[PDB]
Amino acid sequence: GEFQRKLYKELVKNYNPDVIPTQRDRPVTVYFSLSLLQIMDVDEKNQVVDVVFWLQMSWTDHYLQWNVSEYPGVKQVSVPISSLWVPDLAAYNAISKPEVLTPQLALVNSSGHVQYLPSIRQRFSCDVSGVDTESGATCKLKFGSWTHHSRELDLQMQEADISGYIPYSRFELVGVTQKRSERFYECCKEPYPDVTFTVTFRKKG
Amino acid sequence: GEFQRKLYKELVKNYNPDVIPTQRDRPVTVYFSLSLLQIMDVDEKNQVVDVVFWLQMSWTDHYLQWNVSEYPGVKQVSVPISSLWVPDLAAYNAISKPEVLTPQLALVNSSGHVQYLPSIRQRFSCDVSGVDTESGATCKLKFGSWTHHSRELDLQMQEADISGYIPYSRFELVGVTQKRSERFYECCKEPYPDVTFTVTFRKKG
Amino acid sequence: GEFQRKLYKELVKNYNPDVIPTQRDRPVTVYFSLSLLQIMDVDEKNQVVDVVFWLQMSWTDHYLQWNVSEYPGVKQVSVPISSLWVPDLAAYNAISKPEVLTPQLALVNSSGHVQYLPSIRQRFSCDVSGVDTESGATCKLKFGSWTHHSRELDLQMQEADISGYIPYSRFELVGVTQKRSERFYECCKEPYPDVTFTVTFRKKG
Amino acid sequence: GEFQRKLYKELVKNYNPDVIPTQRDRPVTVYFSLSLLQIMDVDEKNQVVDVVFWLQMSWTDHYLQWNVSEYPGVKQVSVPISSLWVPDLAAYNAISKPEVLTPQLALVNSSGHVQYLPSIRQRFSCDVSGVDTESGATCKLKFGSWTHHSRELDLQMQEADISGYIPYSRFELVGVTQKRSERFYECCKEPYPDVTFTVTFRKKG
Amino acid sequence: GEFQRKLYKELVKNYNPDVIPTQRDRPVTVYFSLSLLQIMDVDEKNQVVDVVFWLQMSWTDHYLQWNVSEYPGVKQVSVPISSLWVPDLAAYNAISKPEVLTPQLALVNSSGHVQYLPSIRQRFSCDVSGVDTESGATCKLKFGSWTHHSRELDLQMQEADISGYIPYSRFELVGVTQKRSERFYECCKEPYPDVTFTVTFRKKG
Ligand SMILES: *[C@@H]1O[C@H](CO)[C@@H](O[C@@H]2O[C@H](CO)[C@@H](O[C@H]3O[C@H](CO)[C@@H](O)[C@H](O[C@@H]4O[C@H](CO)[C@@H](O)[C@H](O)[C@@H]4O)[C@@H]3O)[C@H](O)[C@H]2NC(C)=O)[C@H](O)[C@H]1NC(C)=O
Ligand SMILES: *[C@@H]1O[C@H](CO)[C@@H](O[C@@H]2O[C@H](CO)[C@@H](O)[C@H](O)[C@H]2NC(C)=O)[C@H](O)[C@H]1NC(C)=O
Ligand SMILES: *[C@@H]1O[C@H](CO)[C@@H](O[C@@H]2O[C@H](CO)[C@@H](O)[C@H](O)[C@H]2NC(C)=O)[C@H](O)[C@H]1NC(C)=O
Ligand SMILES: *[C@@H]1O[C@H](CO)[C@@H](O[C@@H]2O[C@H](CO)[C@@H](O)[C@H](O)[C@H]2NC(C)=O)[C@H](O)[C@H]1NC(C)=O
Ligand SMILES: *[C@@H]1O[C@H](CO)[C@@H](O[C@H]2O[C@H](CO)[C@@H](O)[C@H](O)[C@H]2NC(C)=O)[C@H](O)[C@H]1NC(C)=O
Ligand SMILES: CN1[C@@H](CC(=O)c2ccccc2)CCC[C@H]1C[C@H](O)c1ccccc1
Ligand SMILES: CN1[C@@H](CC(=O)c2ccccc2)CCC[C@H]1C[C@H](O)c1ccccc1
Ligand SMILES: CN1[C@@H](CC(=O)c2ccccc2)CCC[C@H]1C[C@H](O)c1ccccc1
Ligand SMILES: CN1[C@@H](CC(=O)c2ccccc2)CCC[C@H]1C[C@H](O)c1ccccc1
Ligand SMILES: CN1[C@@H](CC(=O)c2ccccc2)CCC[C@H]1C[C@H](O)c1ccccc1
Ligand SMILES: Cc1cccc(NC(=O)N2CCCC2)c1
Repeated sequence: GEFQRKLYKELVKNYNPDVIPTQRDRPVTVYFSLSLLQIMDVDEKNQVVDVVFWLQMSWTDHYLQWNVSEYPGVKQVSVPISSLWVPDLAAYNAISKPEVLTPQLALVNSSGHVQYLPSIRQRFSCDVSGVDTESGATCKLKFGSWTHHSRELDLQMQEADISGYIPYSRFELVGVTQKRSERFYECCKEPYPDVTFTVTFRKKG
Repeated sequence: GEFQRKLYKELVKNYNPDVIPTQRDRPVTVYFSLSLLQIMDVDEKNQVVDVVFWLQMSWTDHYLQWNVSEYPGVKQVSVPISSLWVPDLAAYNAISKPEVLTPQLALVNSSGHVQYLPSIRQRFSCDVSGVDTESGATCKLKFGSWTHHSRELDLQMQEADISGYIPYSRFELVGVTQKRSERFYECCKEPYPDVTFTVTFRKKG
Repeated sequence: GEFQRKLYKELVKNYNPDVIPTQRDRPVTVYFSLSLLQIMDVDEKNQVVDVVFWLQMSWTDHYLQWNVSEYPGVKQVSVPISSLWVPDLAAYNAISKPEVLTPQLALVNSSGHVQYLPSIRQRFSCDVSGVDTESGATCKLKFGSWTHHSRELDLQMQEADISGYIPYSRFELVGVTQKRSERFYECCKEPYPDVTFTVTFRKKG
Repeated sequence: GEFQRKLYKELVKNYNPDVIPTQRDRPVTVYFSLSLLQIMDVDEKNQVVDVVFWLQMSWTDHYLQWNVSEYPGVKQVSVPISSLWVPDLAAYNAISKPEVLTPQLALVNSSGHVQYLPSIRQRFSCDVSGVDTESGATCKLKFGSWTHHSRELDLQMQEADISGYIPYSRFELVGVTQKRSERFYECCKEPYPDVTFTVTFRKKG
Repeated sequence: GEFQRKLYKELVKNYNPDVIPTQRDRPVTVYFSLSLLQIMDVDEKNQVVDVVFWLQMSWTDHYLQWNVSEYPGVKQVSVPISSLWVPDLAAYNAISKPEVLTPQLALVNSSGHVQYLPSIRQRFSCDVSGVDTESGATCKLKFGSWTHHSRELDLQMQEADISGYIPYSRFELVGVTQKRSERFYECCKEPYPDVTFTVTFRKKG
């Protein structure tokens, strides 16, 4: 009943959504996956692919946990993302702002596990010259934290999902591979991880 | 009137718009209706339909009720939605953010029944290839709660309504059907209800 | 000025811009009129009219009144509309959000009379098929409150004027009318008024 | 700096950016000019001209004054326009919202003099029929206060400039004149001044 | 973590994001670099270039420093830019607002050194008529403080890296240069410094 009201109150107490919830030396592990829903368009002149996808981002926030016996019935809560820390993931080769298609809410259970599952439309730089060939065009969707390094934010992949690709598109989805990389940059002391989704596709016919 | 001014004070006191107003072992029943108003356009290359529709959502928020004898004359109030909990219904196959055309206000009576009735323009993914044939094209417009499952938010369909369809469109509205599904996901033990409106349309002539 | 600064400080006390300023039984009377400045475009395929127009809206807000001899020289003040109650008028057949072209300020005098005079661009659903005939096409621009009925918000017209219509347009005005009606809807026990501006126009040539 | 910081806390005190800083029998004088940077497009069908320009606006706000002696080093401060009163200048014949291209900051010196110099892109209603003729097309960009009459806000022209018109435009800028006018209305005892910029241009050929 | 949360509380105190962090007579030195990623389009009719680029900006804010011994583990934090001072760099000849592609977060180390690295899409006025020639077209990208002169904000370049220019563009990069300038405007006594990036490029094939 009102326990949920009571819980939101305590959870917001002394919480800062700008601050990554690392706990003494241990990085926040962030599990990450992309599912391709639709390739909306290609621009062969300007080298751009327009896509709709669903992101899966999940991690543990130790500040957002609670004893279930103090709030009977409350096993999970639905929370607007502006009120909690969320990973600052960025598409490295995007040429447009992401358009979030779904309500900006995350699910949080009693042990502090968070799930933010946004569906998103965004345009990306890509060489789409081969879209008209048997081998198709290959586009890399590269994602990573904009400002958090490996030892703060440990980005890891879950298995991706093409089962949600719409069948009636004018683009045939040949394949989708994903890989986690990590590199030191000529800029910073700590290394940064990234996850890249490579999608190959062609125009039917 | 003073009584409204006083009533607004009390309704915001101890009120959290992020908390679904469930009440002990009972979900919030959300009644849901869609009236198709106009099919704005069809993108036959990218498989997209652009529609304008009127949504009708209503539910009882038990934290928003008041004794009429205490606030005499005040039988209902008009409140901005940003100050109210609202169902987090997502348009599952939307490829654009919804453009809300009407004022973002809801009606609330003294037993906490809320009505929110936005008019919306939105683009959806759809196989429109059959639009210039007699059988026409069929688009599904699928909605459901993004983060609340069946035991928290009970989505209930109301009557199919095509009376608002403008008569001078270049698209003949053949039929609109609806179905309420309660589907499980490979993730959660609890199902998530969704309401699907199926509209069949074809180019006049 | 000092007196204007002192007046704001008084007027803002307890002011709630979400609460309609009715006074026991008495509705708030709202005067409304529209002047067409320009027909920007007609979309013959999708049945849409793009127009620029000037609304005149005025009403009395009784919490916004003051003794002029307590604030000598202060006869009217300029107030951002975000700070005051404004009628929740909607364009019933708009297919886009209204784009406001002018500063969002209302004039308020010492007897509580408020004037808000925005210039607005907005697109409407309209059968424009006969735009190239001598009879021309007719568009109805219908306006009314979205959540207030007759006994709370009494919409009235002030008379029209077409003298602001730009004369170098490619469209010629053939007829203009604006009437106030009062109709019932399936929802409510109470009637809701509206003002409708009916413009007939055609391509010159 | 340390004193700049302290000057802000003082200036914010009792300051109301909604109240025009008039005195008894002393309008706020607003100096105003326009520099045309480029004519982006002309729309001969819909009668629209698209322009990028630089406005200069300066006025004195006696509530922003300070003693340099009390704040040594601080001759001027850089302030967000949202923090202070600014003239509600409207473009009378604009068919679009002004796109502000520059940081929304004003310069304020110790005597209270505020300078605001935004770069703007905006579209205006205009008869561009003559754009291909030798006579050229003539457009009038008319600006004035939306809600303040002469006795509150005294609009004045400053000597304009076209040294900043880009020389590789496809449009040849022929001539630009300016004039301050003061006109009455049937509504108001007091007149409302405006500054109008007349520009004559033609396609280069 | 808990140290970091404590750290945020402290930096936020008395901190005014509107006040440039000058220290007695010392300007804030701001290092500035542009990395061209993609030329998206050219408009040979409207003389416009559309570009995606990566800006590197860095400066020290002495109000943002702490002792790592007081806050063990915390070497650097990531902070929303809206919550701290940032240079008011303007794109002088831009004809559109900047679309910021990346999270609006800056990095700050314990000595108060701030790094802000937004990726940005923006359109610029430019004579692109050389694009189809051996010499190609030359476009200038002129940036500088809008409201701070040389003695307040000291704009310095860093090397303009073009290792990020995508290879599959239809435009070939011929050369990029960078120059600092100081200009005196008929207004003030101090100079305003601008950094200009000059890019030469031509259509491939
Ligand atoms: C605020 O708005 C809400 C939503 O419209 C109002 O809610 C409705 O109240 C109805 C009347 O109280 C209520 O009706 C029924 O409850 C049962 C149906 O599930 C049914 O048993 C009742 O029948 C009653 O039985 C007799 C015998 O026939 C009837 O003749 C009497 O009318 C009895 O009331 C009612 O039909 C309905 O369920 C409810 N709707 C929702 C969605 O909750 C609410 O009253 C408004 N508040 C106020 C104070 O006006
Ligand atoms: C809260 O959510 C987490 C994350 O889903 C739940 O954890 C998983 O449970 C499965 C099934 O036993 C385990 O195999 C995994 O090891 C868990 N994942 C992680 C990341 O820890 C967890 O069960 C939930 N906690 C509560 C209190 O119910
Ligand atoms: C603040 O700025 C105003 C505007 O520039 C200054 O007023 C000018 O002063 C100069 C001489 O210093 C005169 O020649 C101009 O006629 C003035 N202009 C206007 C519009 O009045 C003013 O001096 C500045 N204040 C301080 C403290 O220097
Ligand atoms: C905070 O960041 C700045 C910027 O990287 C660091 O400053 C530099 O130190 C290196 C060598 O130690 C020099 O090559 C740079 O020229 C320095 N930048 C200058 C001159 O400001 C600074 O050391 C960092 N602080 C901490 C605590 O690590
Ligand atoms: C404030 O403005 C209102 C409207 O102009 C003034 O109005 C009322 O009186 C006028 C004639 O005396 C009428 O022309 C108005 O239509 C009428 N309006 C209403 C709704 O009552 C009013 O006098 C002004 N108040 C003061 C003190 O000047
Ligand atoms: C942002 N950058 C690292 C930070 C950094 O380089 C940097 C840090 C500090 C100073 C100078 C540069 C952090 C991890 C992401 C990486 C991204 C890549 O650079 C990049 C830049 C522009 C477009 C696409 C990709
Ligand atoms: C978001 N998802 C359910 C939650 C969930 O799946 C989920 C929860 C937790 C972990 C992993 C997945 C809640 C109800 C909606 C459903 C939506 C569907 O996925 C989906 C995603 C993208 C496009 C179309 C459909
Ligand atoms: C919004 N509606 C009335 C309110 C109401 O219906 C309503 C009220 C309470 C409960 C359920 C519905 C108020 C007056 C306007 C009317 C609008 C028209 O239907 C309409 C709907 C959709 C597009 C165009 C026009
Ligand atoms: C806003 N109006 C004056 C006020 C006023 O008229 C008015 C005031 C009160 C009642 C009725 C009308 C103030 C000075 C500007 C002027 C603008 C012009 O109307 C106008 C309207 C629409 C498009 C272009 C121009
Ligand atoms: C704004 N201006 C300087 C100040 C100033 O000129 C000025 C100040 C006060 C009064 C009159 C003029 C400050 C530094 C930037 C410079 C910009 C340039 O004008 C400009 C304006 C519009 C487009 C391109 C360039
Ligand atoms: C003198 C003056 C200038 C500008 C505004 C006002 N009043 C207000 O902004 N209010 C907000 C709510 C009621 C009053 C006064």
